[PDB]
Amino acid sequence: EMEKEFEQIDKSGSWAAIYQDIRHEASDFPCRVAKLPKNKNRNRYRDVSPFDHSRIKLHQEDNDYINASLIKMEEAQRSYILTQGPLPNTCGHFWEMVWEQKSRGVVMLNRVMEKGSLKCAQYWPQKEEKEMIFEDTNLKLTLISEDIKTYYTVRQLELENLTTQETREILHFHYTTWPDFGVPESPASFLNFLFKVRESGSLSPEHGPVVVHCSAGIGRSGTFCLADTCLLLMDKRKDPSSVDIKKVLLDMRKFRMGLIQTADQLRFSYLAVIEGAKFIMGDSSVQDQWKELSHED
Ligand SMILES: O=C(O)C(=O)Nc1ccccc1C(=O)O
Repeated sequence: EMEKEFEQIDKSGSWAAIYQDIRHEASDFPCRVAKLPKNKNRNRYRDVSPFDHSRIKLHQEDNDYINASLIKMEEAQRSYILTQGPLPNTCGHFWEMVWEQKSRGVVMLNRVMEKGSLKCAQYWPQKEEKEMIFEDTNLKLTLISEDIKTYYTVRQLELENLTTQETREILHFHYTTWPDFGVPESPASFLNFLFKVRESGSLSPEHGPVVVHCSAGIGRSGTFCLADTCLLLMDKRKDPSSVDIKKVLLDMRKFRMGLIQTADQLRFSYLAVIEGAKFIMGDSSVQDQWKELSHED
């Protein structure tokens, strides 16, 4: 059991070592394209790249490079797209990706300013009356509404492919209290956001992969995807002890680098998945307990 391992790691304070183990076992595959000189201004960190195998390719002819990776979880039957926070030059690539990959939702786990620095472009409209149009990829984008909570906001956006005048709705889920290189205020808070997401149809298979990003597309996003996939795995079986989290993390590792930046993030992931297991194991009343605790309003 994870509860047992948790309490054993925790007892001898070995989270750091465990985490180090992970970093050390993880897959290293090439990122040749990402390191092409024409893509310098496309990546936001020297050090966080999409592996070639798993990268998402734009359907442009010019340059198909986006810093984004499909994480495709086979056994859990759930894909996501992890990306960095769009640069001012790639905001139009980001929405082309969402257009082409056919995504329903975008989860933003970061604030555009964090820790004094601009972590991410303002890539969606913050108001009504003033849409965006990305000339380079021929897409228009409009705020339709938003539902501001204490720690997160759900936006409904309209995306049109101005070449065909096809339109689609995108749910944006913005977690605004997950500190960069940190963990959320509590498991109840995280699991309450996670389930807003789920409820909404975004992570469902009639749709393309949910786009998940923070600033880099690795710490925060890996942290999210990890809990989700672990809950989904236990869900099919109703068998928690078939879930190995560190092994799950290593399957994601194969598809994007750096998924989960710290050992407290790892630790938080066990907390999240052990708590949510309540709900997967038929106590559906915990889901509103999460909402109380959460102070969503
Ligand atoms: O945005 C995150 O959550 C994350 O993974 N961040 C980062 C990861 C790698 C390098 C830099 C950052 C950063 O934001 O400075």
